[PDB]
Amino acid sequence: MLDKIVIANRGEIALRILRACKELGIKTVAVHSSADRDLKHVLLADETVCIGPAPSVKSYLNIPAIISAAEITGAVAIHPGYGFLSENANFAEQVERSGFIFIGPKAETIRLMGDKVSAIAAMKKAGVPCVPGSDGPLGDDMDKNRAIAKRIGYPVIIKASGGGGGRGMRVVRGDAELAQSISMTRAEAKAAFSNDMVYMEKYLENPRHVEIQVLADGQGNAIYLAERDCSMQRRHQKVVEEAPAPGITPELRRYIGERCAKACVDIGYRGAGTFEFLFENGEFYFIEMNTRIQVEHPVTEMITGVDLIKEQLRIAAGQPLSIKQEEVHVRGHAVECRINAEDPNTFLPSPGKITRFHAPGGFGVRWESHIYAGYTVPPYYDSMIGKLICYGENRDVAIARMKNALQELIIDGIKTNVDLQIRIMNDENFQHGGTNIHYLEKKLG
Ligand SMILES: Nc1ncc(C(=O)N(Cc2ccccc2)Cc2ccccc2)o1
Ligand SMILES: [Cl-]
Repeated sequence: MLDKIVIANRGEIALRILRACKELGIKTVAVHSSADRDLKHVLLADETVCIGPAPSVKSYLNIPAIISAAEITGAVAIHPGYGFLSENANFAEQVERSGFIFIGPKAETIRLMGDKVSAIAAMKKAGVPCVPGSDGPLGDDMDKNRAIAKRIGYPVIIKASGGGGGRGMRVVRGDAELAQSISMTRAEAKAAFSNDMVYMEKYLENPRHVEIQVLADGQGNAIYLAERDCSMQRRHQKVVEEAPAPGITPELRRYIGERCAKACVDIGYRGAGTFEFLFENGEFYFIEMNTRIQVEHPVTEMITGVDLIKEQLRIAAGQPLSIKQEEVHVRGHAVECRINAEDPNTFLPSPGKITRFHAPGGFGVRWESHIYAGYTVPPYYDSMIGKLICYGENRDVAIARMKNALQELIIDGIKTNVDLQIRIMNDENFQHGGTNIHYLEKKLG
């Protein structure tokens, strides 16, 4: 087992990782900004290192500082969590070049998945179903581009290769808008990603967002751990996630899961990863892969019993997966509600000091958060301050438990989305299940 690791993150995920480390007897180093001295996981860590002032650029994105902290403490590995540097291939490369273990895939794999065009080509080659599309970057020849659009059939969508997570894309419904749409997506991609490469896909009007969790070790084992529906979202920000995905049969699960695990083997994948699909009219279409552990991982843990962070750490130490595919069984149902410090009317971040706090409890209730009474939510970081995950023997029990748990949750002193989450749990279409990626925005409007 890894002797000591740096937790190169903050907030709830840093605490999640610290818990996994403690369970495994791994020493912890909490690197933190000067604004984050009183984070729960910082206070629980074996060693702490202040790596910079509040703004992320000089702390949680500060590569030299994070690597120096690993050097000075005698740490052997760095877990990037999610966000920040978790999908930064150059960081992963520098970490490994510096002699430390990066808890993630090989840097080349991170780079591959960060290049949406090359990722699609790799997945398509491996036998994973992808969205009908250009199968390559679009050039400047608008006769050729119209031809590609005709072949796919309108509506189409132009996406940035260096983009992802719903960012850097626009829908085109005919020839008249194609040139300008490509031109604009390209300009925006160059500005945001210093990469003006773009591609085309068939636009799917009302899909669900369904993603498959995988784990792969360095011994050649690769497994899938069912799926998550993350369709309840607002402006490419997930709000509620659940597992398994309603209406997905064990036969479909098996079909798509096996293809994802096959692709892992083909590409030499290692660690945790997520294959994102659009799911419409009973069909899966791969859009992108994430190499990090994600915010929504806990719902998968609840329905499979696999501790995904512990598996990450085991894999990095050179241990094989703790479970075989024939041992993975979907049992019950789990729902996650993200808890955000945000104003209900503007949806802008609402930082400040928490004056009263109470967490829910009971059977099937899991609360993932660093917050406590008297804790100040800083303005410098993301608005998500916690995750409430409820598990049941079925979806209706999970939802019932979530409603009860949301009613117990007290967070005074700041504005939160608890009321919104209660409305979602009480929503009759959500209660039916299978609502699409556009539902929440329509409901709110
Ligand atoms: N081929 C294709 N059709 C649609 C999409 C898409 O990626 N998105 C982005 C997205 C996916 C999942 C959750 C939230 C957003 C759907 C989309 C794209 C552009 C405008 C509205 C929705 O891709
Ligand atoms: Cl994530």
